[PDB]
Amino acid sequence: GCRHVAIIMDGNGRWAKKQGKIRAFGHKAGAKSVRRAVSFAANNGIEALTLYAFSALMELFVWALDSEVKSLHRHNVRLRIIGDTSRFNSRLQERIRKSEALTAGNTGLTLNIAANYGGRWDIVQGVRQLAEKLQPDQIDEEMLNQHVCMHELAPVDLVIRTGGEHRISNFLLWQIAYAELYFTDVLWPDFDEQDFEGALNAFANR
Amino acid sequence: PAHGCRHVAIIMDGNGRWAKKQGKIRAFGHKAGAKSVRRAVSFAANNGIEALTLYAFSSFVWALDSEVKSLHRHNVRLRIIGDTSRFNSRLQERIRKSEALTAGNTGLTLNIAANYGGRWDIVQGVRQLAEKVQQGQPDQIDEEMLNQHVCMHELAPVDLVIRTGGEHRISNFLLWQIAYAELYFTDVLWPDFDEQDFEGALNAFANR
Ligand SMILES: CCCCCCCCCCOc1cccc(C(=O)Nc2ccc([N+](=O)[O-])cc2C(=O)O)c1
Ligand SMILES: CCCCCCCCCCOc1cccc(C(=O)Nc2ccc([N+](=O)[O-])cc2C(=O)O)c1
Ligand SMILES: CCCCCCCCCCOc1cccc(C(=O)Nc2ccc([N+](=O)[O-])cc2C(=O)O)c1
Repeated sequence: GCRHVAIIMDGNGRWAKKQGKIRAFGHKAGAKSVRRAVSFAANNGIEALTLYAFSALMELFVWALDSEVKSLHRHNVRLRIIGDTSRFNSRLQERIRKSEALTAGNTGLTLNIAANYGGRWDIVQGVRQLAEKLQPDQIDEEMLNQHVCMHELAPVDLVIRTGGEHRISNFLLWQIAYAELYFTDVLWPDFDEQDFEGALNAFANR
Repeated sequence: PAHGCRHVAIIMDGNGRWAKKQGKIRAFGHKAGAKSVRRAVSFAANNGIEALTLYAFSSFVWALDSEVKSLHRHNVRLRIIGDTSRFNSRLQERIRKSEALTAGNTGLTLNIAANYGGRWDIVQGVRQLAEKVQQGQPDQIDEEMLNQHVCMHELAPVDLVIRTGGEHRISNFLLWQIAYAELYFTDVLWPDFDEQDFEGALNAFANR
């Protein structure tokens, strides 16, 4: 049972260049691939999909999301944003807050969008917290876990990275201790339901 | 060096499978795994690698009784990483003297995991920082800093993690330290992984 999938969505630009197009074209084809992946995970009973946009441009990606929130909501998806948003324009932060509040009771897919996120950041913000307080000796795995992102959700079972690099690139680190790692050369805009099922297979086989 | 790789970490898996394949008990897998350790350490010493970090896993320090003399003679700085405050005092003392012995060595740092976990690793660095806060700032805690307190903070960053044995995961080996590392998975079982395979891996970090 694959319950929580995380995807490093790499290769929009390599895709654009390969097609003879401007970067913005690859970004738009990548956004179609995000809708396909969301729909596919939600229809296949996955509980959580966590998406990391890799290849500033970070606020622009979350803006594009803003205008799909109604559809996520109608589709019973709970939306969470993970990452450092505290230096984001404040109108965007309030939009994040509204969109998360709007879908927070939704019972389908949990979609976490990693925006200005780093695995090291994530842990170092949990380490900020505990230290702002109890005794050194009492801090342990179960407790550090309590602070890092997504601790309330099913453990990450599978990490897919498209685009052909073999690295985490500072995406989830704490959370991936035990996850299947699946690397495909397929570039993000080409990654489709059949490639996604390919990765669920590799996990089912384990 | 052409490969351009400074620090390699290996999840040494598949000793058990290798044994079953030949109709032998797990013990023969470990023996052949031990030979393959020796072969790896050597390869790394003679190719300009500066740190080599080995994680024993199947999907033991005591005969450091007997290999540590050689490590020292090749100028290898031997370091044991993981939670050994758990181990009997004779053992801890053997580790202590093997580390004290080679600590001013200047060639390969060879780091051998022993009761090591990547989350544990992070958990302890945290505690060095919490102690430090209690003796008098949180706001100051940055990635550079926690990063100063996780194991191996003083070696070159991990460039390349090799996992032999066919599984695709980290299995709670290095987690902070592999944020940027190249990840190389091979179906070759640990006891068969040889100099060419290790060449294959390095030529993959370089060609990539
Ligand atoms: C910068 C990237 C832009 C972000 C776009 C991402 C927004 C996600 C679009 C939401 O569309 C959703 C969302 C959640 C679920 C679904 C969804 O399940 N849709 C479907 C469900 C079933 C089926 N089906 O084959 O029967 C199809 C879909 C579907 O929408 O295609 C669609
Ligand atoms: C030719 C040279 C031969 C090279 C052999 C060197 C490889 C030996 C690696 C030693 O690995 C060890 C040694 C002692 C303990 C462990 C170890 O993992 N012990 C554990 C102890 C307690 C617990 N626990 O939380 O209950 C877990 C472990 C554990 O991680 O499995 C690993
Ligand atoms: C906690 C205990 C630590 C686990 C011990 C790990 C075993 C390490 C084995 C040491 O063997 C080494 C170490 C470093 C270098 C070499 C090495 O250079 N080996 C050789 C290279 C060439 C040649 N040669 O035919 O000329 C021979 C050797 C050789 O050492 O046998 C061997």
